[PDB]
Amino acid sequence: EPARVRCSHLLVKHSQSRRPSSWRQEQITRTQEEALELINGYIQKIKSGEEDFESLASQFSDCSSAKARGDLGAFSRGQMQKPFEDASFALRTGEMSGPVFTDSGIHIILRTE
Ligand SMILES: O=C(N[C@H](Cc1nc2ccc(F)cc2[nH]1)C(=O)O)c1ccc2ccccc2c1
Repeated sequence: EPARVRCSHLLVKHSQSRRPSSWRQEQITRTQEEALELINGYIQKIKSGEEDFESLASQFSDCSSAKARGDLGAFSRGQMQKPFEDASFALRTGEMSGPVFTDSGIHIILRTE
């Protein structure tokens, strides 16, 4: 395991998220169910090749990292929310996670380094 990994992510918030607002929406109104539907729709499009992970993150991620095409840069353990950390360190470089749940909402993660 490396000391740090570098990942990109696409976050879909919902009305029960810790901070239910984003750069793209003043108030997050969608349900948890709708957020998971959106995440699964993105996974299917990335798997078929219909959509690019970083291109989707740049315009649809509820995280301010959308401006960096989803890039969070490098992080060690003990920094990010634990389920996000565990999912990130379990990926190989160039691998994408399935849905990941944190207090911020639902994420898809792409490990880059
Ligand atoms: O907290 C941030 N944005 C939060 C959403 C969020 N991003 C997350 C990433 C990992 C995780 F475990 C939980 C998350 N909740 C926000 O914009 O409300 C955030 C964190 C680190 C960043 C690093 C680089 C660029 C933007 C960042 C935004």
